[PDB]
Amino acid sequence: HHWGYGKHNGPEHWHKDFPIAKGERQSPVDIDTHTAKYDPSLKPLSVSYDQATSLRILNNGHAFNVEFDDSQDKAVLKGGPLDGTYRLIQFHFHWGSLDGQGSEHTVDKKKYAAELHLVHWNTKYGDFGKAVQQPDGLAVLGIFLKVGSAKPGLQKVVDVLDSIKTKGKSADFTNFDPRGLLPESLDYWTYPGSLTTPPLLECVTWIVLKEPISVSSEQVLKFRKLNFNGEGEPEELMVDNWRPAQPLKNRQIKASFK
Ligand SMILES: [Zn+2]
Repeated sequence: HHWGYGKHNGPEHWHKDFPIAKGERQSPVDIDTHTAKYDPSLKPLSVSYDQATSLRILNNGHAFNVEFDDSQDKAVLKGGPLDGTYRLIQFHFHWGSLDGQGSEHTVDKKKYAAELHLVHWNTKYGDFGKAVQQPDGLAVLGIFLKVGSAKPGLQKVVDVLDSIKTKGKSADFTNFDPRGLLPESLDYWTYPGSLTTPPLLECVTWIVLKEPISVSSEQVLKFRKLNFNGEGEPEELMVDNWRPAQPLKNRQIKASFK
């Protein structure tokens, strides 16, 4: 009876195995645009992904992750509200069974079709495993996807999904450039939060971009053909792998723009 997104093991159940689920800095949250505070001291974000080295794509049973070589400062995030250098280790998505839902964060209660998470860890802690035990260990860049025109830069990911349909499958995925997934503007909202899947650790500085990317109907459709189950087990479509918005509690969302 492992955690998941079903009726008997879904998000409303995670607190029984992971108490922090009811913590003070849980993610995701609804981003009220009118109460977010513009903070002029926020620096622009610095994304340096030109030397990124993708290695593999893996179906881990709750999403698919594109993994990168994080043994050197090849793909890093600096600036914004961050102190120090954060290395990209993996990116993944959350999506819905319908185009009207799928994002984890919401903007004025609006839900997007999907949400991309670029996960980075603070080099000062030496490895991802140590970074998750710290309050400033991770920086996650969140990008919303809306259905419209196609995103050419995402097609390489969509085409390989047939080869990792079931949990535990992996495939070589080299020379993928994550710059093709960024929007034109890097304006963002930021708040202190957590991982949105177990262990739900409160170690994330969230950076959510204001500008969504558009993807085609057909591209998002291919995400919905993945399976939560392993090969040879009954088929359960990998859809609605998103956690609902959690209480903001004692936190303030800051905006880099007005
Ligand atoms: Zn995520």
